Amino acid sequence: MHEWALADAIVRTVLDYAQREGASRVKAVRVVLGELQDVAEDIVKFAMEQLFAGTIAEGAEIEFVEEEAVFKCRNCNYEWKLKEVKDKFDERIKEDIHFIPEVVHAFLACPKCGSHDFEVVKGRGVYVAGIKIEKEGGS
Ligand SMILES: [Zn+2]
Repeated sequence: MHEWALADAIVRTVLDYAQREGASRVKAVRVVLGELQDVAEDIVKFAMEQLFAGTIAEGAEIEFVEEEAVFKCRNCNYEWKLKEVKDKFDERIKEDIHFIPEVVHAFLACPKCGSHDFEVVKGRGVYVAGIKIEKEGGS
């Protein structure tokens, strides 16, 4: 799922909610993207804006948030995050580190037990966390 299919799905999730809610405008959208995603975030925004043009979501502020990766070894059921550092990389300022998804696999091996054949619990998908809208009418 490249940036275009991603933006298309996100925009569809936003406009659908706005439709059933009877919204008159979409003010903001918060999107969470896993750190394992290889998509270029500015392209996803660029595509979202192009799909929002002429809709009630035109002008909506878009906020992207990173979701840390979390794995669960299906051999010892242990759960760890990349920053875990059971063995902390030479650089102790762990928050300081940024992994590259295309070559992250080498660092993936369960710390407490053996290694590999894990399950990705978080940090892989993309999802809309919140949508801010405006509505009119009532009494
Ligand atoms: Zn394990």
